Amino acid sequence: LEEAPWPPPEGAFVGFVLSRKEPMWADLLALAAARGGRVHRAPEPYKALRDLKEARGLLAKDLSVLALREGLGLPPGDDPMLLAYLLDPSNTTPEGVARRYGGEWTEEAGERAALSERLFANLWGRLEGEERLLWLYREVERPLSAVLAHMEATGVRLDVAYLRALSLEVAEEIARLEAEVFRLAGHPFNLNSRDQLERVLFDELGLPAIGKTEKTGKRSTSAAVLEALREAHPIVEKILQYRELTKLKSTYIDPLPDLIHPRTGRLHTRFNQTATATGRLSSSDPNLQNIPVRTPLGQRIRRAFIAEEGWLLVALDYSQIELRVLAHLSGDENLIRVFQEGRDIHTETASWMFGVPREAVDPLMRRAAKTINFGVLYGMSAHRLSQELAIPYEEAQAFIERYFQSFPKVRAWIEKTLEEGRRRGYVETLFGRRRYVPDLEARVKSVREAAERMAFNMPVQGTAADLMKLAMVKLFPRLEEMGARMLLQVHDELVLEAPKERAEAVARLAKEVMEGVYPLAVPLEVEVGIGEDWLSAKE
DNA sequence: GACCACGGCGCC
DNA sequence: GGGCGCCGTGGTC
Repeated sequence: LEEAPWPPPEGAFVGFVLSRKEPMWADLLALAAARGGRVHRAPEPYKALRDLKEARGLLAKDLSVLALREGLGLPPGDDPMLLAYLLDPSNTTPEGVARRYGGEWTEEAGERAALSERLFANLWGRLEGEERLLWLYREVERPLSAVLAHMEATGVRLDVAYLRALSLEVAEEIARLEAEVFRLAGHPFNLNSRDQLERVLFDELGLPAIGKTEKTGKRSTSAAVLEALREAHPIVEKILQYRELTKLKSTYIDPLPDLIHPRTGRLHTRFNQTATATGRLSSSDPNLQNIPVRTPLGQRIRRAFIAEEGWLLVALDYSQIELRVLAHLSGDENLIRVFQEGRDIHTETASWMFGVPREAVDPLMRRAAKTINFGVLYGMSAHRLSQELAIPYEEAQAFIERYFQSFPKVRAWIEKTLEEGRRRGYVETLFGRRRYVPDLEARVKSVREAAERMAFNMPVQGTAADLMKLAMVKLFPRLEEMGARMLLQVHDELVLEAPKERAEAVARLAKEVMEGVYPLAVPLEVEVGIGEDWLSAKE
């Protein structure tokens, strides 16, 4: 390689060492590039960030973020990382990617550009005759890296003072319970140590140990275990709530506020692109993809996510996309009809496996269809259905059958793909995204059967993902062409920011933009909500 | 302080 | 139970 004066030729391979992961808090320690066999090093990374029109290299989307925060647009472009993730969703980091395709991931912003190139090469080449895959990299992955980039920069408005209020009130409720339980033990004891509670519940108290842990195999103090001891002791209930409050506070009410960027007053997440096996996205430090919403407590927490004054929040959730995906995927004319007839799956499905005159008088039978559907999706075993839903391992066996009688192609599709899996060694989505599953031909019924569940769910997840992924890529442009922003994405639902003025004129659009991203043998339904905060946006 | 395994749990 | 990522507890360097 030959050392060259900073000014790099048009379209080189970037390379940069941050002072940490989160581009939003990091400091560009070093900036560099690599074209041909010449290494260009910026004596000053910040300024140099000006001589580039795009980010072409690993974690491209990342340097695009910092650039974005410094006022510079600098969009994210080509990126090996993205290509490997498509060839092998197992490929999730630069370290391993290089350590797998020729190169040592180093700490030099220059050795990195020199790694990227040779990597993009080795990789782009490897893409010989991979139409589908390549369609995803060009039509979805590369473009999306940008949408995310803006997503990260934009950040999210969070009502800190509020969350602070919660923290102190909660802190109290927690304490009242800590006292109650501590008494119920005739002596206090750290309540966060599952170990101490084991010795307290099972040993000290004569409570029946229902199960053990996987790794070490101790007596599990799990929620299921305890719920299963609801009746037994009263201390169980109270301990359950304490676990609730503690989770919510510790993981949300407390850590959130401090993560507010001082230069924005907004929460800046990290939406990782190549980190999932199904092609799903995932968010890091902080993860705003698990913001509570079920308990009263978690709902109040959701409130704390408001929008820039004079604006509003737009929440759009794809109505059960995985089932519909399956529908299109499977072919069960009987299932698809249910979705097309604009009928309530859990209601009609229920009205089928029971041969019940119409959809009448089945209050508990609808609680059923849900699990069967959300069961078949990842193959829930009849036993787990008995435990879960109240039924015997004689009815759980029949339900699975009565259900398939109605939806044959599902079963078929399951076995089809499964088979195909072992022959090929991987499974894919509607667009061609594949996930290798080696243990399909494993002798251990235990491991194999698991391999199957993993192996067969991937398509109805990866696909559903690609769907949204596409949508997100389609939408954003018209977004900016409207002055609105894309805040968060949660696998099958989105959250946007529009000004009170156009706010409602945006929903209508985003909806129809998603609903038809890639029409299927069924219609993609989408619910929408608008409000000053996440909870009220009717998410 | 930086960082690991593990049980436990929040969202999809 | 399919897919993620954060959190104390306990314990290492």
